[PDB]
Amino acid sequence: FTIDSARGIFPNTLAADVVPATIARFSQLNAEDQLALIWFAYLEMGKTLTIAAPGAASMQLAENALKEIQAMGPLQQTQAMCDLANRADTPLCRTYASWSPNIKLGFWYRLGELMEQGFVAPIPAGYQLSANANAVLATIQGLESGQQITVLRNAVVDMGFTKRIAEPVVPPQDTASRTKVSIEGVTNATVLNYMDNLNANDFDTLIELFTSDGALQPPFQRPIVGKENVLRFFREECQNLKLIPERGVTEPAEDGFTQIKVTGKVQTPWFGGNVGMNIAWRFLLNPEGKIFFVAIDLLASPKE
Amino acid sequence: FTIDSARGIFPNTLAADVVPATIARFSQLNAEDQLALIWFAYLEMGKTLTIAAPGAASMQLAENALKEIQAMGPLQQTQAMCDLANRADTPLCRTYASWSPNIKLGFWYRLGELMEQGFVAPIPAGYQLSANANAVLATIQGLESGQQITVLRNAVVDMGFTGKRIAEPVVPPQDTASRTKVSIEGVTNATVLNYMDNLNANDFDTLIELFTSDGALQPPFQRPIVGKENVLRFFREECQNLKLIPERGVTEPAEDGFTQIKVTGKVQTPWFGGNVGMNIAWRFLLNPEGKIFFVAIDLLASPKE
Amino acid sequence: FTIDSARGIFPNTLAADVVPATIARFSQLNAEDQLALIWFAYLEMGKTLTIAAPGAASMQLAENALKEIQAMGPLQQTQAMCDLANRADTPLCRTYASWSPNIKLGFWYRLGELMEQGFVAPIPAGYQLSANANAVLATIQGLESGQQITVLRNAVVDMGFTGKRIAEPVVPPQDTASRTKVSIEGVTNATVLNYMDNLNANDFDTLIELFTSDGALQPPFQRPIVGKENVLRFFREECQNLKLIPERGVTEPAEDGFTQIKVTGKVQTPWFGGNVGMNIAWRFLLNPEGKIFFVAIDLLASPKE
Amino acid sequence: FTIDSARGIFPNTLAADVVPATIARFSQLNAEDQLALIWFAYLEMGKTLTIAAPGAASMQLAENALKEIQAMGPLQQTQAMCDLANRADTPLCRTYASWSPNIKLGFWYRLGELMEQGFVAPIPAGYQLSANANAVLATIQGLESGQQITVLRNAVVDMGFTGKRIAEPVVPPQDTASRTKVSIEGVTNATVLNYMDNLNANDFDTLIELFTSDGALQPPFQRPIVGKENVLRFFREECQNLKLIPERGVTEPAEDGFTQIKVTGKVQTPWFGGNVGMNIAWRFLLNPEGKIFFVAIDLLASPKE
Amino acid sequence: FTIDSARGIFPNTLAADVVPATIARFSQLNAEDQLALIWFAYLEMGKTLTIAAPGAASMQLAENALKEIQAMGPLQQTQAMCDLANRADTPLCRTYASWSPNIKLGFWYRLGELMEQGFVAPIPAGYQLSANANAVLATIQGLESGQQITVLRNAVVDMGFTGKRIAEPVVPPQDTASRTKVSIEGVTNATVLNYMDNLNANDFDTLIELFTSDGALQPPFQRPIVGKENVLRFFREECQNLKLIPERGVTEPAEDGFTQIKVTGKVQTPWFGGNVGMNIAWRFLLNPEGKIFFVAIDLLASPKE
Amino acid sequence: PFTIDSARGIFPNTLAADVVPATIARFSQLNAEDQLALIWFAYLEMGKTLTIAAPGAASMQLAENALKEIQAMGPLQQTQAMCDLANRADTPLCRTYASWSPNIKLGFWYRLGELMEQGFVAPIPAGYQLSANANAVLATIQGLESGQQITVLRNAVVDMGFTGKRIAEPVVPPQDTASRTKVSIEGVTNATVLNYMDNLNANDFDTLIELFTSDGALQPPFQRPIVGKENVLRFFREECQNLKLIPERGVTEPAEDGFTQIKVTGKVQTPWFGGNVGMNIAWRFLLNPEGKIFFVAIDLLASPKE
Ligand SMILES: CC1=C(/C=C/C(C)=C/C=C/C(C)=C/C=C/C=C(C)/C=C/C=C(C)/C=C/C2=C(C)C(=O)CCC2(C)C)C(C)(C)C[C@H](O)C1
Ligand SMILES: CC1=C(/C=C/C(C)=C/C=C/C(C)=C/C=C/C=C(C)/C=C/C=C(C)/C=C/C2=C(C)C(=O)CCC2(C)C)C(C)(C)C[C@H](O)C1
Ligand SMILES: CC1=C(/C=C/C(C)=C/C=C/C(C)=C/C=C/C=C(C)/C=C/C=C(C)/C=C/C2=C(C)C(=O)CCC2(C)C)C(C)(C)C[C@H](O)C1
Ligand SMILES: CC1=C(/C=C/C(C)=C/C=C/C(C)=C/C=C/C=C(C)/C=C/C=C(C)/C=C/C2=C(C)C(=O)CCC2(C)C)C(C)(C)C[C@H](O)C1
Ligand SMILES: CC1=C(/C=C/C(C)=C/C=C/C(C)=C/C=C/C=C(C)/C=C/C=C(C)/C=C/C2=C(C)C(=O)CCC2(C)C)C(C)(C)C[C@H](O)C1
Repeated sequence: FTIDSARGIFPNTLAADVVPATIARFSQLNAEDQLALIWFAYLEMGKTLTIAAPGAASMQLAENALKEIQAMGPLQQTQAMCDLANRADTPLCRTYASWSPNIKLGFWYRLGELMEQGFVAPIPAGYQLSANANAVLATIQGLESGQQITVLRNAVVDMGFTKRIAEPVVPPQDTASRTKVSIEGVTNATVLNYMDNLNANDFDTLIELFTSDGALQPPFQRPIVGKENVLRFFREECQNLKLIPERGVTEPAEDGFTQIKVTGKVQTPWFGGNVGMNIAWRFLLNPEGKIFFVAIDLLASPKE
Repeated sequence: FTIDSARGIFPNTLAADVVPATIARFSQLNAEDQLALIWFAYLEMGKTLTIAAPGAASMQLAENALKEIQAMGPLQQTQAMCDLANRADTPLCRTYASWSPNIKLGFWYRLGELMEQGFVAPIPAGYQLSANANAVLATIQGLESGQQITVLRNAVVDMGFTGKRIAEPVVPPQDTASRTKVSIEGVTNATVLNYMDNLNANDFDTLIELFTSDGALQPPFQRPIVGKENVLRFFREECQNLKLIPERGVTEPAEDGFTQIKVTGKVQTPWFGGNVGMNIAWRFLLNPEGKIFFVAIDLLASPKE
Repeated sequence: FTIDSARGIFPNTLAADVVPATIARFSQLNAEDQLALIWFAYLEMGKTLTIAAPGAASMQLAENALKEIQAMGPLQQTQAMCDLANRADTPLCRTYASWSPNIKLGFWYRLGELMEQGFVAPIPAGYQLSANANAVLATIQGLESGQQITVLRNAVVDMGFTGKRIAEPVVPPQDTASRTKVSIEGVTNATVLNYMDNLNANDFDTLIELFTSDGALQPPFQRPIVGKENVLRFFREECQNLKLIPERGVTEPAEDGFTQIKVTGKVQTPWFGGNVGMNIAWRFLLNPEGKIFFVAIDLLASPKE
Repeated sequence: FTIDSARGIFPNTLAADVVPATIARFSQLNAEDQLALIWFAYLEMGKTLTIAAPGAASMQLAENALKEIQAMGPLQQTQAMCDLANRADTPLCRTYASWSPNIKLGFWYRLGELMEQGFVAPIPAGYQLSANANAVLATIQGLESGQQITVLRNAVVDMGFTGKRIAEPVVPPQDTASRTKVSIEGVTNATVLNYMDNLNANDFDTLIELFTSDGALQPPFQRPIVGKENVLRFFREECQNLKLIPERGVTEPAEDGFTQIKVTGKVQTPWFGGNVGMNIAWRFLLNPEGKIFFVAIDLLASPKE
Repeated sequence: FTIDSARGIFPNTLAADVVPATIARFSQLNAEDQLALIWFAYLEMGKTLTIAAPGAASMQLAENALKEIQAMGPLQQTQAMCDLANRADTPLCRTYASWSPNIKLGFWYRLGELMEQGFVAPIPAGYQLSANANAVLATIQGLESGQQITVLRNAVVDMGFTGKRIAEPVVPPQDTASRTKVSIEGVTNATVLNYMDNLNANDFDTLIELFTSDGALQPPFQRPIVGKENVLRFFREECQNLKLIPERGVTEPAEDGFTQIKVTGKVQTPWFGGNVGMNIAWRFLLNPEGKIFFVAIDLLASPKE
Repeated sequence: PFTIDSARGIFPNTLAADVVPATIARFSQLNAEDQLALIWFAYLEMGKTLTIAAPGAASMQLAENALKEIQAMGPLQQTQAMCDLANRADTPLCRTYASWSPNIKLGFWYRLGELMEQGFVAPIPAGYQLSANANAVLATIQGLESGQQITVLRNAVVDMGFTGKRIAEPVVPPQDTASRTKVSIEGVTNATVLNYMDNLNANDFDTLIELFTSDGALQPPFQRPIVGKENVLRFFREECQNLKLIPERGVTEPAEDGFTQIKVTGKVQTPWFGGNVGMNIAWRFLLNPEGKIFFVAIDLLASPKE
């Protein structure tokens, strides 16, 4: 049994690979078209969904970068934003690249407000997207909201130029206030402990469920391998999620292993209750019940 | 009054029609998926519920069939099990079809031990169910244990093709002085009470006399079994060593001086004993002399029923 | 390769097995609840979808049965419809059972008109369904129209007992110069394209030559139909005037130099024409010379498949 | 003017971004599904299109790597090929990663021959792709052949593990007297015509002189390659034996006395010769002396671009 | 913002300007060649697409003109049709010029039937088109059908010379309960959806209220029609019994808090029904209160747009 | 008998360059700013190999007030003024533009082009990109022979403005008799045809018009026939000065009613480009029994092989 081989459990699960396909089409585009396109998507999405403000901590970490850009003349400001999209090698891009995903998003959240207010150079008035860019935005607006926000997030995290800065780790939720999840057909203690500890931000307890060499595969990314690496991923990116699993199925695997698939919804704190993402979890447990591998899949539709 | 019309007494009774619904989904599947799915369901269920071993008599009746399969090579052992699931017409299927449900079940119990042990071709390692099959197993594992075992039982009895009728020996009735008696809140009707008590006693010759000559018994999700001869045969082949635990009932008049009675409670099958209580309703239509014209037995949709 | 093993090609295809599961729930119900339920579904569906009238030939084949029922009193008329739903053994059921599906459907279409007009005993006024029957109708009305009409068709086809075999006359094939041809993204395979084109042309004699002698066709939720004669009989009795509108497909090698091809698209039945598009997958297993060893036709679970 | 800003000249040009989108869907897949999928695409494409054999030089550079895999047992051979697809870090993957695209492609061409013959572990018999994998192949088979081969090329080139750069020997330029010359409707620009003519002649040393020191070339779906040294290296490692067939173009002024030129036509890769015509656009940005500051090459979305 | 500046929203949209280009080529031809060319295209197109007969009203408004031509000798009949094509100034041309397009088209439809029957002077026997005319017809026959019928429509509408204004009677709006509603991927905008639904319903009075007072509608290849009065007149004279089938769209902000929306899909004219689907783009420029300041309708160059 | 419109069909095998009106129709669909950008682009690219002849003093003076009013406006309004001409909007500038002869309109735009180059009139925004349709239209124009290129640009320019007050340059006095060269045409000794060529090459319009029947017509390339001596003479005087007609070969055939039809092919040079653009032309004459021109069509030919 290998991690890479474990990637193939439950092969009928239809993942929303329109998300990675759409990101790839986006990445082909001219940098100004990327910027205009996100700007457009945001303004038109923002009419029905309201994004949550970035936390105080994240705002503080982005503040110097946000001030340096605002101080520059209007062309330099547009050049700085193109450099991020083109993944150019500048000091700003290196700083952007060391940020955690929440800070990159908080940074762009704030540039968007300043562009609305007119204090940072906005997208030229009446600008028109290229043929390819219009098709890419057309595709995004046809996606359900959960897939829409995942496309926008991933385009934003990909900017910059490849020390690592993240927000402070929130202390785990006090035990007496923890609700527990219930899953039709799934009484497996490891899976239930997986949801409950993640909903409580109790990463130290969560990581103990994994084998030493175990792996976690977030949506559309390569598996993250080893307790050290998976715990880091928890701490930098998985605070304040809300996991709402609904049903599951349990099957034996090779070597006395067990494979469990659960489907349900997740809410990210950036949108709270206004975007429910349809998610599947695919677990491969070893004979003592440790997680050897868990994949998280953004589902292609609710009919899955 | 007709048997088919009598099927409609107490129409608010909510039967667990999810059981026959799942069986219909199961039957669509590819034969190897059926076998894999039951094998999977068995292994995952078997961690918390322990199935009773088949009786010596039943084991004996299944032995010639079990040895021919074990003797064949692994390619043809799995072909033989697919022929059963596909309900193909082979000599093994013809003989399998003549068996009573308990013998069909014992046959498969024994293949399960040999597959675990590695002496009969097992489900290929790391086999993955098709989309429809995974959903079907997801549904099964979401059921109450009582509904799970009924889905599996009916899926198993359903295998084979389409003659001789082979069943275990009929056990002698329980001695009279050793019989306990049921008590039912709201129900003193002697016929209903004699029906429960004699079935808990395996006294099928006394039970059958409660029925009118043309009367019918409708087991869960099946067509009515009509006539004393057919209903007795069903008693003798499938209703031994049940435990009927009725709890409450209600009594109402029907047309023509008939009386209809509904009783709800639990039943224990000897395959699982006290570890699976099925929630059951019995629906009686009694004629004016108290004879059973019709009795339906329902697997209930939930404990709230 | 066996036909039964070929049933498992493209196991990811999610068929709409809610259709057979809903049929199984329907079949548990009291006969009068079946009749009421269909009657209700018909009235509510008929507000937005209009059923095509049965053909002259079919109307004539059912006419004798239709006049005998109308001549009976209102009690016996309702008895006659219950016998059909209960699958009772009567002359009417024996005659109904020998009819082709289109003739059964036309038979009921005409009973529905007479019930509207008040000339055949209707569903009692203000009749209320049983708990299980309400749940079944709720489920049906929640399905896409393609699945709704399939449930109703199969519930209707399953009535009667269990005799010749009566079907309408075979319509002659479409004139060659008038035939359009389908186009399928990713599929230039001559056998697949000739399969679609000849069925849209009702050219069954050409269609059947595409099959291996022992080949099989598996209609939605049915067992495979095996052998050229059996598959040809099926074409001639049930597959006239369909409209096949395939859209895209994928082509893969199979064992032993065989080829498996999956096609997805829509089909239109003449009973509803363009008002109901069913989402269909075809699964072909072609042998090395390109003949159809097996073709399964799947009603898809949703438009996302 | 920046190279990155120059990427946006002629924004109406619709590139075939289904190619990078399809590659991204491919990259999500399980390693065995990627391999099975390409193997499937190959067998089905190879019935109508024949790929050219790898050159002697390339075959020799791949020689020891192919023997090591062939010497291993069947499980380890399949592990070795998974390691390449999973982009695992093994010495073989490091070796594969140092090869030029033509050598990587020759490596896989030869594994395909051995798998057909049965001398390298093949895709398991009757293997079935996963849901996502079936959809990805369906998409590939619906593309124009020019897009198919580009998807396949790019998926294989991306295997391995992200040093020393091994490539085939550089073929000396075509003798001057046998060189044909292109003609382009509406385009007399000397630089553009010299770009086509010298690339068709494999005269990379002359070609590179058309570029400014800081100029860039952007191959289909890649980031620009910047600087004469980098662009020359790309010519020498990947652009031998192409056939460029430009047809029409348009010339417009740009900022600062620059000139922007778009040309459309076809290209043939030596792997397929005249059997795959790719529809290509070239987008030139020339400085005032006629040097190429930027040239993008686009795979067009269809023949009407 | 001006109407003329708004004409440039979504400049990447490639309209089928081969249509106005071939009409311009047609307009150069000798009058008899125009008539022969249409006569030829009509006969050759009419083998696979059949035109809808003009309505009772339309036939009635053109009747007096059609009866005068039939009364003249064959020489003068041909002179009269030449006068129409040459845009000569005669009383017949003045009356033809006052007709709405549907009346002009119905007029020629009927001349086409009389010419076949031999009652109106036809295209001379064995006539051969001029060099330019043959090229023009070749171009037309190479166009997709949506573009063919548009070329023919516009050639016909352009004949005559050069108050009053005659059109058919206005069809009353479709009653509210029978109206279907369109759905557009990515477009929930109330104004865009109200635009489609009211036009598919012929509810021009509700439709026109969607426009700003100074707003404009630009039909395919025409100058924008400006002001509610002019746009309403256009709706009433030319846009009855269309069928709008929008499929997908994209929404972007414009200057001044405006919004621009592009939608692509198909339309059906009642002249050809479902046998010709034209590929259409709609381009909306909406002001902050959601009103249509500008809407352009484009015939698309191909299905790839 | 014979009508002007029927006479349009003589020598129907003549293949005219109908790509020219086809491209003009494609041009006219475009956004107004695209039309202006496109011509500007075509102009700069053509201007590397062909140089336009300067407008005459008279024409410049007639366009002078119009050009001064535009230069005085701000850059936003200058561009508005030019869009109004392309959009054929109704402004005083458009009404004045429309009353001008073709040569004055062309001189108007020649001069705006110089001021745009210099930066004194609002130029095409830097790095502007044409729309998809406009790019295809420019590609087509650059694929045409130069004779067809300049005809497309001429006609797009003449079409601008807004639908009598008719302004033209002064009429040049006819060439002195002793200085007139005469043409020679292989296969054509017809006195009317030869006098037609010789008098047009001499700007002797009063003599030319006497060659026509009273009801005769002249049909310039891609336009409707101009009918009647007064109308045809007006056309000569406003648009046909300083041409050079170089006929080469012809063919002579009888027509109905004792008429004669003659087709001549050759080249013509306009004074805007002189000898740097030869247009390939056919003339199609329908002559009555006394030798008068009932109808003469002038065709821009599709290629040199026609
Ligand atoms: C970039 C840009 C602009 C700014 C755009 C902005 C502000 C975009 C912001 C978008 C955001 C906030 C999107 C948020 C997305 C969040 C997502 C998709 C979170 C998903 C998390 C998932 C699904 C979690 C799954 C997990 C589960 C359930 C587990 O069990 C294990 C952990 C794991 C994380 C995998 C503007 C300024 C608008 C224009 C400018 O030109 C360019
Ligand atoms: C029964 C009843 C009543 C009457 C009900 C009526 C009139 C119901 C009528 C329903 C009908 C007309 C349903 C029509 C269904 C037709 C279907 C679903 C046809 C599907 C055909 C398919 C999917 C074709 C597939 C094929 C393809 C594409 C192939 O490639 C091979 C052939 C094959 C057939 C498999 C009333 C009178 C209303 C009340 C009464 O109490 C009881
Ligand atoms: C990977 C694998 C398998 C093997 C697969 C094989 C052998 C696939 C081979 C595919 C190949 C040979 C594809 C080749 C494609 C070549 C293309 C797309 C070349 C295009 C080049 C272009 C467009 C050139 C453009 C250029 C122009 C015109 C310029 O002006 C500048 C240079 C530039 C290169 C950009 C098998 C063994 C079958 C199964 C196994 O499980 C996995
Ligand atoms: C002329 C002639 C002959 C007769 C020719 C005939 C009868 C030809 C008839 C052709 C017809 C019926 C063509 C009809 C064309 C219809 C079209 C192209 C309608 C298209 C309308 C569209 C695209 C609607 C678009 C709209 C939408 C979608 C909106 O949202 C707003 C309104 C608007 C109308 C713009 C014959 C007799 C054959 C020979 C003789 O010598 C000469
Ligand atoms: C419009 C504009 C711009 C300016 C463009 C300019 C200056 C264009 C100028 C083009 C010119 C000078 C074109 C000239 C064309 C001349 C032609 C094609 C004349 C042909 C005459 C012929 C063929 C004569 C034929 C005749 C003969 C032979 C006869 O026998 C009888 C008389 C007749 C006239 C018919 C700029 C400023 C560049 C950009 C701005 O955005 C927009």
